[PDB]
Amino acid sequence: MHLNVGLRKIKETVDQVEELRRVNRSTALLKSLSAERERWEKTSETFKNQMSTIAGDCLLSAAFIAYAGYFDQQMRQNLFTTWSHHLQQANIQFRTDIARTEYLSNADERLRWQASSLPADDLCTENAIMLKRFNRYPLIIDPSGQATEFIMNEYKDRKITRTSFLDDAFRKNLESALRFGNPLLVQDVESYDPVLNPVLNREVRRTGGRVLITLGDQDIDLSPSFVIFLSTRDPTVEFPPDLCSRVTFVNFTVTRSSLQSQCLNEVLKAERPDVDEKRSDLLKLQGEFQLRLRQLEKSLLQALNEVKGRILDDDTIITTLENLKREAAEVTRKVEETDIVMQEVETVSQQYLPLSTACSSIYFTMESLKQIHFLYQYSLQFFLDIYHNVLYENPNLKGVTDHTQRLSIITKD
Repeated sequence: MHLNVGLRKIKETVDQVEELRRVNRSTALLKSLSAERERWEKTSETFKNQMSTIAGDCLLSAAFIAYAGYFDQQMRQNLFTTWSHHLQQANIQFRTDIARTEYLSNADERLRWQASSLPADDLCTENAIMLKRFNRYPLIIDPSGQATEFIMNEYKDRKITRTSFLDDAFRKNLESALRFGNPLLVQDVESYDPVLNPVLNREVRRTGGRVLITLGDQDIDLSPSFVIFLSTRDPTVEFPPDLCSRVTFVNFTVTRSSLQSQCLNEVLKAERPDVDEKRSDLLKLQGEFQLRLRQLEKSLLQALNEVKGRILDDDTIITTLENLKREAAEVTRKVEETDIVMQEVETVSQQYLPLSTACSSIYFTMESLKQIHFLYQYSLQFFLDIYHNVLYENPNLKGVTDHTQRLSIITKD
């Protein structure tokens, strides 16, 4: 609607310039305005193309959020490919370039997640997305347990509390959370308590000014702020179909592919932070720089709709048009930077890939070595600490600067 109001004001300016003509100075403003109006019409074109994309993309994102919360990376990708293939068969338009990990997520929320020790990865980013927006309370399957730390850090501001099903005071803690709307996390859900069946079913009772949910033989005033998380560290635990339908699944199981991507990200951030910054900024070239572009465009719209007859000041319009053109040219140059990213940043990724593949193989080997002897139990925290002491606080790297040499020394260590 803002764009249409601007179009009305631009037609008003066209009328003003035609009145001025009724003379080359007015003609120069007229032809400059036509070129700027040309920019406006093409901007209207892409958003009308954005309509089909938003409809189809909402469909695909919804199907990915409600479903696919239990499958691993390969199955998620396969299901996404099948859905997109059928949509293409059905002539439904959907933006192929966009990724599910970013369409449903915001940059500030992403950096809050990173500050909350999110294990940055495709699987983990999607999992955090499904944790942010939901209609049924989630079931976090974290054999590694990093999801528990992520939840504690993210919901620390709202004072989330630790409580398990085996705890006798679990009922008291749940009652307190329902009374005060405090978030709750349950770390053991294999021994499920069916007292949560009404809460999960959201069997609310909006009598008078109170929203009540019947717990056992008692009625408790539900709070909107209340949210409950259920965890099960067992990867092979089974639940009855009632629970499987009542909760949404968000598994943090670390598949070798997921571990490979996580390790590649860790090394790309640890070594060569410039490419990591540009790849993080690869969405800030369309983000932070495009954020400044949108600020410049909105300031241009402000100046254009508060004209009030600015006969004294007319250089502002031309300056704003030139600045918006400069921002767009920077965005295109950063698009070519993304082209070189598919030339060199992806080459940086593929040069750091053999290390990540070996690291995923090493952790799989450790988890397999758990078999031959009951004493050989290792965790993801242990391997990650090995990793962090290999990269950070490594004496074999103080006087080492060459990138390939750094990679070789890092592999050996």
